[PDB]
Amino acid sequence: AFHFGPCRVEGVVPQELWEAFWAVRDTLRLLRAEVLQNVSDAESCYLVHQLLRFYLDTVFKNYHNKTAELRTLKSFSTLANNFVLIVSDLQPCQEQNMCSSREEAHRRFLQFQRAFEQLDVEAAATKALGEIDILLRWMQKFYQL
Ligand code: NI
Repeated sequence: AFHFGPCRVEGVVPQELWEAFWAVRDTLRLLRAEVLQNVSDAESCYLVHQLLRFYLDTVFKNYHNKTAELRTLKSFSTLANNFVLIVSDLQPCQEQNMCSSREEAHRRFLQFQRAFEQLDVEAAATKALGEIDILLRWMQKFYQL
């Protein structure tokens, strides 16, 4: 399962995320891999939750081309569904006050958001979708057998 600090996420595994991403990518830095690499185990619950919420609330919404044809919409939907299933475990860990969010952690999310907001939002959304490989390579560090 995934172990994002104290939060165990059981509904989704990396193989599912990767196969969903490659389908999305096939239809198509804000995230600094070096920054994500040094995020503590403890901080991971907050930061994964914040980033996946941002994808679900801002990125997919602002990516116009997801409705170009039904197969494309289905591919995007599969990927978003995987993110929702992860957040459905992380949200309760936050609302039971399980996940730390030190000032440093909020500032790492703000670094991402500042970069995203430099661009026109449709271009930003397109770029952020392309960077899901960065996100998933980081997230899978928290996946154990
Ligand atoms: Ni906090």
